[PDB]
Amino acid sequence: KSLKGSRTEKNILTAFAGESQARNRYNYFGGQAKKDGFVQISDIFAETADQEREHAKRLFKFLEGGDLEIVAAFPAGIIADTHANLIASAAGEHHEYTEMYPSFARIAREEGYEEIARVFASIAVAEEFHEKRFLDFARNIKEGRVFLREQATKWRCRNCGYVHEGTGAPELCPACAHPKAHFELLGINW
Amino acid sequence: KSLKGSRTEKNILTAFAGESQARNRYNYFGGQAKKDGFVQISDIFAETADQEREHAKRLFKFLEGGDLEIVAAFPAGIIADTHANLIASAAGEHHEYTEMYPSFARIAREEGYEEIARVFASIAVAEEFHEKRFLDFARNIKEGRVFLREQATKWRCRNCGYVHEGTGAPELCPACAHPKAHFELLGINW
Ligand SMILES: [Fe+2]
Ligand SMILES: [Fe+2]
Ligand SMILES: [Fe+2]
Ligand SMILES: [Fe+2]
Ligand SMILES: [Fe+2]
Ligand SMILES: [Fe+2]
Repeated sequence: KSLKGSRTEKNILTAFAGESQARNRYNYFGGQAKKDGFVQISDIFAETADQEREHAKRLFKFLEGGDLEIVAAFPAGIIADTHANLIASAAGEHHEYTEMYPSFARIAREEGYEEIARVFASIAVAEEFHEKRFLDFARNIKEGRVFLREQATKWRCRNCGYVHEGTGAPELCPACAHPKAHFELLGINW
Repeated sequence: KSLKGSRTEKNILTAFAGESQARNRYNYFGGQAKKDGFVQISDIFAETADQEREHAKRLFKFLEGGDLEIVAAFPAGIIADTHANLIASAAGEHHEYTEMYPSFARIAREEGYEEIARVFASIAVAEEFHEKRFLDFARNIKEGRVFLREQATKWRCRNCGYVHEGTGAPELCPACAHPKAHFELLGINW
């Protein structure tokens, strides 16, 4: 049925507004992460921003047109160091998957919008993993484990693919000469 | 010392030529992988192409100028199905890390170009992992394990970040509605 006049219609636009701002914030944090010498984290922020773009698109497509007024609170700033940005981002993700989306989903189910409710619940799953990544990286930074680990392991240069074996990433990639900032733990998800 | 007239100078340009063609081939294969419904593989081809761009840049920067003639054989085509493209790509990587770069490195050391020799040896390491990825993905396709596994595991939608738990990726992402093609095994390399 139509969304016109329902609380769900307002909630969808509210979610769209938040998703849109998150995309921008994450891209800015990605830029800051690059400046702070954290390439993997920078690319993660960029990827997360792209995924928020997709959450927003799905939501946007449910709308039926017209200008709708919404009342909502958003983070007024700010861009800080990468650790701080990761913490702030995780906090935003947390509110989304623990409070906002579950609430929007429940209201959607109550008003009879089952498909939309399932979408809100599904997006919440994505946001929870987004938070996990942000918290994990913040922890790595705080503990000084981004480029150094207890036992020897494999590190991959994101710039050229060079693989280094050791307790920590090298100061300079021996293949492409790019700085340590480009290294990440070698991952194999296949 | 100067590279002018050395065999290493020729080898560097030869490597640059091959690296350059590999970049194009991989980008084309990436496009084909997208058409075949393999998003993770498509992005891997694109990333690999970007890394070949960097191998080429490091090599290019060693050169001292002028037009140099080279004699070398290259793959004349072709673009086929993704499995075939992965196999062909792996074969190219194999020649590079088992024959070409080790030979270029040895000649470089013999002519007194230690830094360049180390770069050739280092690039070879990158190419070996490139091959591993290509062979692994080709095997997944051949065995029908790209989107389905024996035991239940976690699958991530590359488009929106949704996480699905089960033996296989869903036909449609419940969050962004994109097809199964966008799913990959959830990876955590940090
Ligand atoms: Fe989102
Ligand atoms: Fe998110
Ligand atoms: Fe590198
Ligand atoms: Fe290469
Ligand atoms: Fe390669
Ligand atoms: Fe999705």
